[PDB]
Amino acid sequence: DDEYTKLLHDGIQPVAAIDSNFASFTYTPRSLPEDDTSMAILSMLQDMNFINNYKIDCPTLARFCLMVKKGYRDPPYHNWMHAFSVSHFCYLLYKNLELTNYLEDIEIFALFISCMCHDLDHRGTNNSFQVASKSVLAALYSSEGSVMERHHFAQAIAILNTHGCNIFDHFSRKDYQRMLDLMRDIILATDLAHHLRIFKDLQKMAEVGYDRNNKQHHRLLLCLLMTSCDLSDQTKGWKTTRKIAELIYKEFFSQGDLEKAMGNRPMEMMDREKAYIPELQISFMEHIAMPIYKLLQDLFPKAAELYERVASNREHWTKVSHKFTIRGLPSNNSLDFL
Ligand SMILES: CC(C)Cn1c(=O)n(C)c(=O)c2nc[nH]c21
Ligand SMILES: [Mg+2]
Ligand SMILES: [Zn+2]
Repeated sequence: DDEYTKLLHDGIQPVAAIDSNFASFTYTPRSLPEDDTSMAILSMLQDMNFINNYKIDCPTLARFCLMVKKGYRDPPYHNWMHAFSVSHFCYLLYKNLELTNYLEDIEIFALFISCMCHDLDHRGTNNSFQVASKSVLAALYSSEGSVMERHHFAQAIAILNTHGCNIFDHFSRKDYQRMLDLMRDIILATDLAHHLRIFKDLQKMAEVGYDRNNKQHHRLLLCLLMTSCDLSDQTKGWKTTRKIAELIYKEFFSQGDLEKAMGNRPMEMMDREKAYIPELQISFMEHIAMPIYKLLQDLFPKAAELYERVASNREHWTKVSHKFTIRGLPSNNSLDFL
């Protein structure tokens, strides 16, 4: 409540005061201290003109931002700093790519709020684990698929439906229904099985050319953009790539350990006794990340540097892999580890 009081009564800090490089593809939002991130979200919403444009109520918006923040747990990767960094990449796409030539204002606003909300209440395990472990979330949503994503979305809606937090409640019935439908489509798009299912449709869009009058093209493009935000850690420097891999694998291997403990054999990527990080990272980059940024470049020539960073981070894993083989003796001069 004291954070609220300051967020409401102090004023929204100019977005340029956050960092000289804040609106650049090269800025690493993970550099921002966590206690500074809710005010940075208000600064970005202001700079995108959404607060004025949609006449969002200030007290309601401050409550909503804090509630969203408080709705993340602290697994190594799927925490509020990941949501905050995804949301920042949305802001980057807006500042560096002329989205307004492709998407409706309301679409762009929904993509940004969906980025804030898209992993709410994640417990550091994936859809497969929900099913295998017979979790309450699979009881609710296993028949439809995308279990966690449905739960993120439901969590977002629960926040809006909390007294004092409905940032859309003055909207017309038509616009409110549109915003919530968009949030559903965008947050369900973050299931990488969904991205893989629509991949051919994305390629076909890129090849024939984006048609702004085509409602299906809008929908495909929001999916690609949301994916591109959710994987944007791979578009920074090598120090970020390396640190994100440490967090992702800590989280995956915790899951693998639970799976072992219930008698299931984990995916190789989830088993700490089998996973070979360089090879796993290179596969993720070649098979998932680079094709996404290449499609982004195809649609938006000014996105080319993102695809180039991902390709360079990929080359970097090949360059360091040799270090994963123990040459000589360990530092302690001991083979006790054997
Ligand atoms: C978090 C996970 C579902 C997807 N994912 C990811 O987003 N990044 C950035 C990776 O490097 C990665 N490696 C495997 N999965 C990965
Ligand atoms: Mg997710
Ligand atoms: Zn995410």
